[PDB]
Amino acid sequence: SLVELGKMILQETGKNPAKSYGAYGCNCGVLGRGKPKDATDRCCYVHKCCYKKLTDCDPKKDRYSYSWKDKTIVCGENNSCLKELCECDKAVAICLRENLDTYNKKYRNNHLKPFCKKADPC
Amino acid sequence: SLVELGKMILQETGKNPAKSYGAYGCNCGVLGRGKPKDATDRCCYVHKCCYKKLTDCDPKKDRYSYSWKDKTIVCGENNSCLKELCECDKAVAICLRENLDTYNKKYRNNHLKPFCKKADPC
Repeated sequence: SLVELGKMILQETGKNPAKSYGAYGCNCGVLGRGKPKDATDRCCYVHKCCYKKLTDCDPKKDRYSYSWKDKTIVCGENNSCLKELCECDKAVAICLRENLDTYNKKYRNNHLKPFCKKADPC
Repeated sequence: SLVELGKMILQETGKNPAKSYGAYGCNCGVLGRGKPKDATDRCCYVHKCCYKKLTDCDPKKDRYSYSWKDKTIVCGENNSCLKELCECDKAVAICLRENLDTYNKKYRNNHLKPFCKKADPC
């Protein structure tokens, strides 16, 4: 669940998950999928693609366990679907940190419905 | 200051610096150096010598600035003293993480303190 999502993102990026990626671009906090606007927006994209393929456990709500060992997110050994869920969450936090270079507050908007195009399909 | 130290330990280790090392063994979270009981103990022993050599800086109280960058603690410039102070803390946050395999709550002085022998000359 997002409670674990937030813990991941703060641990990887150092940034506050809600404050930073709350409403960023066309993926990023928000609900649904669009043509990315930058690479951080692109991370969040892959993540929803990732969530989609999971169709057994409620990715957006159901919980799991990970460990912060030796500065790393190692997924616990949950069930087939919960493990990929953990995995998807790890990827995005990893992905987001790697892209802090290009992060730009710009893509939050002022904070109003942006111009989002239909996403490329997963 | 203890504010920054606390933050580093948490960041590297993932534990409350007060719960976990608040009073641990001969040298963690307590006063003076003693002959260390375990590897976690020897972290804080080494850490206190790092402080011994710090004249010109109130290790216990001297605010400095560092950053979390690509999952690493990068110390802000500041003066040599403060630089050194920041180093000591990093190295202790790190040494601590490294030696979680043998953290022994047996030595959690707070449950029955520990008889401590005399320390070596730093």
